[PDB]
Parts: sequence; C-alpha cells; structure tokens
Amino acid sequence: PQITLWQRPLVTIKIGGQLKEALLDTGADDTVLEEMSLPGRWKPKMIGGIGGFIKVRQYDQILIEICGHKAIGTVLVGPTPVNIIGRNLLTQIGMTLNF
Amino acid sequence: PQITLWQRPLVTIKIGGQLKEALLDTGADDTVLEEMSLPGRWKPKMIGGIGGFIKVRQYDQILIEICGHKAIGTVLVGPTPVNIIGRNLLTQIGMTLNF
Ligand SMILES: CC(C)(C[C@]1(c2ccc(-c3cnn(C4CC4)n3)cc2)NC(=N)N([C@H](COC(=O)NC2(C(F)F)CC2)c2ccc(Cl)c(-c3ncnn3C(F)F)c2)C1=O)C(F)(F)F
Repeated sequence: PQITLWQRPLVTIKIGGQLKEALLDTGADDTVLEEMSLPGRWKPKMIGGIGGFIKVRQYDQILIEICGHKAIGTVLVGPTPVNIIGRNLLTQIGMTLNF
Repeated sequence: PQITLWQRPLVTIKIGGQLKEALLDTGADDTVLEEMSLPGRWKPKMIGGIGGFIKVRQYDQILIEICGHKAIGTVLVGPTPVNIIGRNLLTQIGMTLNF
C-alpha cells in the first residue's frame, strides 16, 4: 500500500497482548512506546528530539504485529507524547520513502 | 526515487542558495532548520514535547529545494538536533511511505 503524508501516518500495532496506535516515523531511529509492560531484560537510555531528552527502558527482540507483518526489534518504553514506530522496525516490514 | 530506511534518510537540500543536509521526517508535522538567516518577518511558534518545548521562528513562503524538487512553504528555525524536512514539505514534493 501507499501511505500519503497529508495527515500523520498512524497505524494500529499489536505488542505484548495490547493494541496501540502509533506513528510511522522515519525521523526516529527506534520505536518508542508509552509506558507498558514488556518481557525480558532492559537497559536505560536517553533519547533526544525537539525540546531535549527523555529517559526510556530499552527492550530488545520484541515482536510487534504491524501492517500485516510480524516484525522483531528494539522497543524503548517511556514518557513519550506519542507512540512511535522507528526505522528499526520500518525496515523489517519493507517500508520505504518514495517520490 | 526510493529511499530505504536502514540508515537515517538524510538528503541534500538547498535554501538561501546554500546546500545543507536534512532528514526526511514523516514523524514531523513541520520543517525545522538549524540556525540560519532567512528573509522577511517571522512569527512565533512553539514545538516540542521531548523533555520540553522550544520556541522557533516561523518564516512563510520560503523557497527550499529538496533532492532537486523545488518547494515553497513554511520553514521553522530553531534549536533542532538536525535539519528536519517535515510533512508540510514532504507533501509538496510528492513523498509517500510505501510497503
Ligand atoms: C523519535 C523522537 C525524535 C521524537 C519525534 C516526535 C514525533 C512526533 C511527536 C508528536 C506528534 N504529536 N505529538 C503531540 C500530540 C501529542 N507529539 C513528538 C516527537 N519524532 C520525530 N520524527 N521528531 C522530529 C525530530 O526528530 C529528531 O530530532 N530526530 C533525531 C535525528 F535528528 F537525529 C533522532 C534525533 C520532529 C521534528 C519537528 C517536529 Cl515539528 C516534530 C513534531 N511533530 C509533531 N510534534 N512534534 C514535536 F516533536 F515538535 C517532530 C521528534 O521529535 C524521539 F527520539 F524524541 F522520541
């Protein structure tokens, strides 16, 4: 499919038993989700964007259902104002920019 | 052309007659550039949400060329991690996400 950019490109994902709305974000290196429970070990990280930085927990090897795919990747969990699918997952579903 | 997402989608832009590197950012509503001089008057805008908010200068109807595609639109100037081409200009150049 083709997703135009007249509006924020939002999709529904399934992760950790939960459904979430998230933004397809080519400006994000990694996926960042609002606070939620995830399995496995994690390590703290600081991530920067407009306005400064927030502290998040980094989980690796997380399965996310998105755009008809089952993709594996890193998920950062913390006080993000929006759920974000970053490039680390976008590549796995074959998403590209085209013009 | 098609741009994959294994690396940051950095491209060359031209603004004010000068070449700069900028990030094609589907997660950005707006285009925000590192400090530079632009013509005319500006108006205030507040953007952000990652650890805080930043004041930026908003300039309207600015000529900016992105990968050879000429656009004219709103450019914000302020303290951004890197020059960002947001959806306001990605739409002008016909950019979409595809999978
Ligand atoms: C992954 C990050 C970087 C977060 C981030 C994001 C996206 C959407 C919202 C969002 C949407 N709705 N809401 C509100 C309703 C609740 N919040 C909030 C944050 N995603 C993204 N692409 N951008 C860029 C900056 O990206 C970068 O710096 N990239 C990097 C590169 F430069 F190196 C990696 C640094 C950007 C530029 C210019 C603008 Cl105007 C906007 C923008 N559009 C809308 N709001 N904003 C706001 F941010 F100003 C975003 C982000 O800041 C991270 F890491 F912080 F989480």
